[PDB]
Amino acid sequence: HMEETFSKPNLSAKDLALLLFTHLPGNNTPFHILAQVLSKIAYKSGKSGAFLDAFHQILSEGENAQAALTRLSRTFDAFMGVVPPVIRVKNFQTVPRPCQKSLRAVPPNPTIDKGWVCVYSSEQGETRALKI
Amino acid sequence: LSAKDLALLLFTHLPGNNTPFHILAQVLSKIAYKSGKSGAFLDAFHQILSEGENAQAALTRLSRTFDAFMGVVPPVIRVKNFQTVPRPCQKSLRAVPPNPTIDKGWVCVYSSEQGETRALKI
Amino acid sequence: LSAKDLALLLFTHLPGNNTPFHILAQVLSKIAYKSGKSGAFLDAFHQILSEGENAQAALTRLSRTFDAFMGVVPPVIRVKNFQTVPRPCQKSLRAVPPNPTIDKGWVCVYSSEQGETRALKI
Amino acid sequence: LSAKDLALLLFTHLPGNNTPFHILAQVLSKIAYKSGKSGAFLDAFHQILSEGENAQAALTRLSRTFDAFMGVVPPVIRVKNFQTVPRPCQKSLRAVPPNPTIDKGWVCVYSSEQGETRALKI
RNA sequence: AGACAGCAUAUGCUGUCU
RNA sequence: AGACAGCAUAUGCUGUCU
Ligand SMILES: [Cl-]
Ligand SMILES: [Cl-]
Ligand SMILES: [Cl-]
Ligand SMILES: [Cl-]
Ligand SMILES: [Mg+2]
Ligand SMILES: [Mg+2]
Ligand SMILES: [Mg+2]
Ligand SMILES: [Mg+2]
Ligand SMILES: [Mg+2]
Ligand SMILES: [Mg+2]
Ligand SMILES: [Mg+2]
Ligand SMILES: [Mg+2]
Ligand SMILES: [Mg+2]
Ligand SMILES: [Mg+2]
Ligand SMILES: [Mg+2]
Repeated sequence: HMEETFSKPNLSAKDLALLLFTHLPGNNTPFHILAQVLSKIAYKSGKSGAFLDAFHQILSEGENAQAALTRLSRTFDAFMGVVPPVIRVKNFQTVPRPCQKSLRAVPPNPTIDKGWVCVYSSEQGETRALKI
Repeated sequence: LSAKDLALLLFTHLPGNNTPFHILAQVLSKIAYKSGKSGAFLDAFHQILSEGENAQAALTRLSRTFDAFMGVVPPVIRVKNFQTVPRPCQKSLRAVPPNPTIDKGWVCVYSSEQGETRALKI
Repeated sequence: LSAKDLALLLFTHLPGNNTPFHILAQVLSKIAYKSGKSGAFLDAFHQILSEGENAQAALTRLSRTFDAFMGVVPPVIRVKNFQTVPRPCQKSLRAVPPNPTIDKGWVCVYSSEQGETRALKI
Repeated sequence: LSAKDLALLLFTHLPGNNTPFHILAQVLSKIAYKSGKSGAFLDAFHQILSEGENAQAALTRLSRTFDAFMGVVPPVIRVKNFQTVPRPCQKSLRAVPPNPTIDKGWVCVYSSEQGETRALKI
């Protein structure tokens, strides 16, 4: 039982994002998208455990999960310089409703560490970036 | 004045029923009573109403500035499951963070019969 | 590119509608275009975005550093009364100082039917 | 110009309401008035604005440099308690230092009904 | 839906201290 | 550069009333 008590495996990107979702208010907000985006980059970087630990450390300072994710996007080394992923959509009406008003023209050189979550591209080759 | 008598006075100033603010008023009233600052708490609450702000603003202000409350951890409240949490409180439940305090808006920690927990956040 | 088309492009980078930054975009687009410096203004804007600053920061920076704006008096715009100013701008209205300029964050001077003036500040 | 009218004039240049700068504007207007220097005070304020400085910077500068304010003790303002202090000033209350003076950025000393003091600092 | 209220985040501008 | 503060905008969450 002691092995079972103390064993803490690294989480998959999907399990990581699900844990984050439990601390966030609402559903399909820009923070939910960021949680999925960051979880994927953290995982592929081999930093799933470090990222989750850093997330909890910020929370333990009294900050909520929204403040934690934006701080991590700013400071966590696996995110520095990283470009937001491009996501194909039929059109921009397809972007989750609570995200739509956070859409902006793509700047020339968008990065996660400046608050750019993802870039949506439509079937017409148009693009918008999701900004927190 | 008792913890329960205090809480009902506050209820007369709050819109609706069993909202997060109702729970907060109950949680604060108990802590205030136990610290012996039950009188001082109510006066502070009235003082703020006089200044033109409402009850919600009074409770959040007091929860952040009232001596008795600063640093205090939200209490654990047993429920059968999270759908027996009062309905106007259910969409304000989150995972419990490591160090919740009432002065940041954490009202209480609900624990289920499975030993799972959620925190009520204003 | 016309002043009008310049402002429409800048609007694609801006959050909200009719904010003080929308007004500033329109005011700077007109001044830039009249200076014959429309191409240079748009290039300097993009160059700033490309350094990682957002569009709001780029417009205030251009207002402070783009030669064609230094010491320029904000344009006077006639309005029925200050309730007619766009809602998101009304809280940013101040008494007109002596010697307002664009480079110090003064966007425009609203002039009411009754002859009073307020200046919009970013 | 009376202390009240002077403060009213200054208020038209300030953002928000009941900020520490509104309290300073009232404090300085009274001191200038009492010393027969309201005219010179208003002129010095306008002069600084006409250099492109904003109203907040003008008031902090005048508090430091205008002769009528040098070494003046901030006025003591009696209040029920510190919840009575305007909300935008509350986070700017500090312990009263040794020898508070207007020219070192201390605006006023609030004295609670229970004999405690805190000073408002810009 | 809207109005109001409370909470949070991001950005800009300003001021003070180190 | 950081800490803190003030003001504004934008967005999101929750509650009530209609
Ligand atoms: Cl219980
Ligand atoms: Cl005063
Ligand atoms: Cl007199
Ligand atoms: Cl007197
Ligand atoms: Mg299609
Ligand atoms: Mg009620
Ligand atoms: Mg919008
Ligand atoms: Mg008006
Ligand atoms: Mg004002
Ligand atoms: Mg929260
Ligand atoms: Mg500074
Ligand atoms: Mg210093
Ligand atoms: Mg020093
Ligand atoms: Mg809402
Ligand atoms: Mg709601």
